[PDB]
Amino acid sequence: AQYEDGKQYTTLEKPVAGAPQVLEFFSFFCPHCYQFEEVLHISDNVKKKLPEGVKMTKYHVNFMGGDLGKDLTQAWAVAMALGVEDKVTVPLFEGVQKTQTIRSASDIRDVFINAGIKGEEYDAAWNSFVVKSLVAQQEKAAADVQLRGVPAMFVNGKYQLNPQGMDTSNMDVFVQQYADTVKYLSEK
Ligand SMILES: Cc1cc(Oc2ccc(CC(=O)O)cc2)ccc1C#N
Repeated sequence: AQYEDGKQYTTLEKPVAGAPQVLEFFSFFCPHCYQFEEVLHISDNVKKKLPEGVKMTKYHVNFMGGDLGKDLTQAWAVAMALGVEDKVTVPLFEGVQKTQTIRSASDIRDVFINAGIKGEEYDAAWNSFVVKSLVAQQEKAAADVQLRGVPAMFVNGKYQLNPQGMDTSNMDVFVQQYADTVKYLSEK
């Protein structure tokens, strides 16, 4: 068949009931995730191919970057709570992996200030239990599929994208094969 288990995707042996339809996991410390966001715009291109009524969820992980990696999961919870993912994703990637200007939780906070989130508003969110709950949701979802690597993407808690079974001689063709696979899986 054109799409085959083990080629463009793998099937979870333990399916996760009631999981988000399209669930992406990343880390601001992960070099491939930097490419997935800034060079390939994977999330945007998947979203532009997805059927109607299919929601996309994207979560940060703790297992890279020790203390700061856990700060970044909480900061991503702040980004989701305030709805400013599109404003902070690039400066967070570049601050961690390009310019090496993110070394502390305060440096993370500076990205949000510079992106226009008020200081009192960032701090209220950071300390809020709504943000604690969002952190817990990110952890639970990763635990549900015993996640040990990023980037990763899961469709209906059943299928996991397999990018290494795709051709990368052309970056645009790769992106569209990846997105078409997500669409194919969402339609299973
Ligand atoms: C075109 C392209 C394709 C890639 O394919 C992969 C390979 C492995 C993983 C998971 C992991 O091992 O971290 C994720 C995507 C990666 C980077 C770029 C760029 N520019």
